[PDB]
Amino acid sequence: KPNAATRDQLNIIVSYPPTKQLTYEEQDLVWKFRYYLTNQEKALTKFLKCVNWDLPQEAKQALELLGKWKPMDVEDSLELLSSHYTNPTVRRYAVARLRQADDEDLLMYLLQLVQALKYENFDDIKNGLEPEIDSSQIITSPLPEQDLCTFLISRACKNSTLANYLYWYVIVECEDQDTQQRDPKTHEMYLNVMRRFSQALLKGDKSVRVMRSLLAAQQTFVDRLVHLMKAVQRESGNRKKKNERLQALLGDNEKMNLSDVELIPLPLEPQVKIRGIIPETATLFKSALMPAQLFFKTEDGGKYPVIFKHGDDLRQDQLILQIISLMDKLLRKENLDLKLTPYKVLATSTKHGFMQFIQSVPVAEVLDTEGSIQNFFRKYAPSENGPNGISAEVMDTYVKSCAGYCVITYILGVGDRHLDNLLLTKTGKLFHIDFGYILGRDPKPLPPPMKLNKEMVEGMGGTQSEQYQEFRKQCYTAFLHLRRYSNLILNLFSLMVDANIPDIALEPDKTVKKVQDKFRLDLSDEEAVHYMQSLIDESVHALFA
Ligand SMILES: CC(C)[C@@H]1CNC(=O)c2cc(-c3ccnc(NC(=O)C4CC4)c3)nn21
Ligand code: NA
Ligand code: NA
Ligand code: NA
Repeated sequence: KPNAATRDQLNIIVSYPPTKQLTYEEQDLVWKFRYYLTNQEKALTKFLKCVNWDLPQEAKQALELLGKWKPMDVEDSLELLSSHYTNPTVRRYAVARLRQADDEDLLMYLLQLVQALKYENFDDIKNGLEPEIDSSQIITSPLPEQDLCTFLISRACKNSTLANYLYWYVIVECEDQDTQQRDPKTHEMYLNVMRRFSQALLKGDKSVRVMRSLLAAQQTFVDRLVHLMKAVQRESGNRKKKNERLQALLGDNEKMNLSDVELIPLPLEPQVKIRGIIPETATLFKSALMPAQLFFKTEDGGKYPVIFKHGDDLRQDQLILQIISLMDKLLRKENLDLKLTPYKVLATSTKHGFMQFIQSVPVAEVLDTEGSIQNFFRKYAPSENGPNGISAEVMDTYVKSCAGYCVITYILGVGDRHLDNLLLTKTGKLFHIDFGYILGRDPKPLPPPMKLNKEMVEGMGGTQSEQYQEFRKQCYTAFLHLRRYSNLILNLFSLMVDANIPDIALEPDKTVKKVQDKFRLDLSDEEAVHYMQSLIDESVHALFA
């Protein structure tokens, strides 16, 4: 029905990011050719955005069109679960489309889906109970029935990994005392989700009932570890005495039940089943907050070191590591493995939680003990035939992880980057830790948008090396890949705006735009490549000037 000119304009509208507000003219255009648009699954979110849900005649027709639309993709369904959708039929449609995801993808979204329960009908949850262009770089830069609660519990009953995270994510929401004080009905809702969850597990078959007892075992274990950390952190004396107390309490299994337990899924990574904590290798970090390093004995004879923080809110780190995990999985789906280190983070309360400990050396220590990253690589991965006398595999891994983290920390606006938050493995993996400053916040004024340093660049042989050329190519390639998933990434951030995460809570209404602006969606792919190269070029020039 539309001509080539309106079809061109409709294509622009359907192309918009999920964040873009349609003008009155665009809404009218979308609504007029709604029947024409039923063929385009990507047009459905735009159409639903044109509906005045508070006008009954309009809602009725929008729901008829909803039933006739080419079904929308999983990633678009996340937009229908935000606070901007109340219509029960729309929200059920979202779950029906979300349900086509496999559990691997669902797990990538689950932190946000647990936030989205805030936007569901709280009575239904309760009732279920039983109560620009650089010419010289053109040629060198070629282009490459159920509601949400019922649904999540249903999938969790069938998948112990999903059940693990659903349990702990909900526990943390229940313990959020800001939510308790300021939004008591939301606190009640999360309690009811947990009661619904427990009730469903108790009704299941033999292994589903065992899942309930394993979550209880984990909760009890974590409670004991918290009791231990309180005892250690209040112990009289100095650090020697505190470490001795830490190890003595861990060694007293009859008292504390932390060093010799029947196999329990590790909350941090429930695929890993643990036999207890090794008493003799546990110590406190020197940090004044006294987190502990703890080595878990695993089912298969391994050791899994963690950081257990007590007295500290891990939720911002948890979100950032969950998003880095997602970005890594999206890049890998595009067959780009940049050797990233999305270490696990799991809050077990609003004031304690786990991080996966990655063996590595802080770059500041690399420099102080070996003088440079290349000297470090030459010491631990020598290769006579390799670049600068370093193993080609290690250098490749370094260039790739450098590019991946440059692009990812740029998108996430990570600040407070110093050489003790940058870690390096002897296999060449560079990675970032400690995400207390995100979305453009920095402890110093005028943080640069791009977080590079001379040491990284010298590590890849300087700006004229082959490795540096490959670094730049990996940067703009990862950038183009992540732009292609900007709808999904932005939809997930939109679900976090009411989370009590410090750097989001500061300006919830501006949070998603802080991320969107970094993708430069106003730029074509070709323009975006030159933008990213100007970013790197300007950053590196400043380092050496
Ligand atoms: C005092 C800490 C809690 C420190 C500060 N805040 C953090 O959030 C954090 C994350 C990590 C971390 C995560 C994964 N792996 C490592 N690995 C290493 O530290 C090896 C170099 C020795 C560190 N550390 N921190
Ligand atoms: Na299903
Ligand atoms: Na230990
Ligand atoms: Na895609």
